[PDB]
Amino acid sequence: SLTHRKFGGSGGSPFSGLSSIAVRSGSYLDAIIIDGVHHGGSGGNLSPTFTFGSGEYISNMTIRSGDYIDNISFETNMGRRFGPYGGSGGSANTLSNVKVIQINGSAGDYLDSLDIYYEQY
Amino acid sequence: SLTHRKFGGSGGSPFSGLSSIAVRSGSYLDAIIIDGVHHGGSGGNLSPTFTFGSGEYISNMTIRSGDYIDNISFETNMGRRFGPYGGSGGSANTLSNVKVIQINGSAGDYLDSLDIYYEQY
Ligand SMILES: CC(=O)N[C@@H]1[C@@H](O)[C@H](O)[C@@H](CO)O[C@@H]1O
Ligand SMILES: CC(=O)N[C@@H]1[C@@H](O)[C@H](O)[C@@H](CO)O[C@@H]1O
Ligand SMILES: CC(=O)N[C@@H]1[C@@H](O)[C@H](O)[C@@H](CO)O[C@@H]1O
Ligand SMILES: CC(=O)N[C@@H]1[C@@H](O)[C@H](O)[C@@H](CO)O[C@@H]1O
Ligand SMILES: CC(=O)N[C@@H]1[C@@H](O)[C@H](O)[C@@H](CO)O[C@@H]1O
Ligand SMILES: CC(=O)N[C@@H]1[C@@H](O)[C@H](O)[C@@H](CO)O[C@@H]1O
Repeated sequence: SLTHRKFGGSGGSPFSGLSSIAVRSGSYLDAIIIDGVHHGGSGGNLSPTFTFGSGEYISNMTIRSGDYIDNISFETNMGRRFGPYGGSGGSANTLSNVKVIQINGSAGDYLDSLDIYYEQY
Repeated sequence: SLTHRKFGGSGGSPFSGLSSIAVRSGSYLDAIIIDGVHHGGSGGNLSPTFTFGSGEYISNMTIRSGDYIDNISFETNMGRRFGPYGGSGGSANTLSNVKVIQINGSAGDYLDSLDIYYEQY
């Protein structure tokens, strides 16, 4: 079962383990960089890093994909936008009104796949 | 509710967004450092950093907590261990036969709470 459980008290301010995203991109996503850790090849161009503020999370995302990840864009609950980055290949899929919790995937020379964990609202 | 969607193809090698964990601890967990990002206060002592290998994840975890997180230990599916770090206050809760996907939480001067997102087998 996918779930989650909270341990501890009621104080403090929320934080997320997913703190920043950048990509290398061209016609595809050559790489995704999650909390600074690089996944994929050295092709394409490196995007600026998007760093989530306090209480900020990805709320909407559009991913184009086929055999690889062709393109990513997202918007946060604070209305900030990342991308689009990549090309116009693949087919588009959108997450709307979510809170992204984690981003896993698979990669080689390019970013082959993404496994996005999220809450759907 | 935690859910997931995969996008892309079958190639490449798998990665996870959750790459490393360290803590600062004394009687409590003063901070948790996730993929190099510090959450919590300046108290306690800095632990070594645990870095996940390929295919490696937390499969068992013990958290002592009360108003704050008092102590954490975990074990991976590969038989590696992190901790125990912290003190003997609060009461223990253990997750077993899981796969930890992400670690969120709330922090001030200490680590108040942990929100663990995981698959429960
Ligand atoms: C000339 C140019 O821009 N080449 C890029 C290459 O760097 C990148 O690896 C690939 C996949 O994104 O997209 C283009 O082919
Ligand atoms: C016919 C078809 O599905 N073509 C897709 C292409 O649009 C996409 O750019 C590429 C990388 O994801 O994967 C396939 O080759
Ligand atoms: C031998 C090897 O590394 N093959 C990978 C392949 O699995 C992956 O699909 C592709 C794009 O990331 O990059 C390389 O070609
Ligand atoms: C002398 C010493 O080690 N003091 C530590 C303090 O730094 C830490 O903030 C607290 C909670 O973990 O535990 C101890 O009191
Ligand atoms: C009566 C009680 O449960 N006290 C707990 C204590 O054991 C724990 O060390 C602290 C930090 O979590 O939170 C409370 O003060
Ligand atoms: C206003 C503020 O930041 N207060 C926080 C409190 O919420 C948290 O419970 C505690 C332990 O982390 O540290 C601070 O006191």
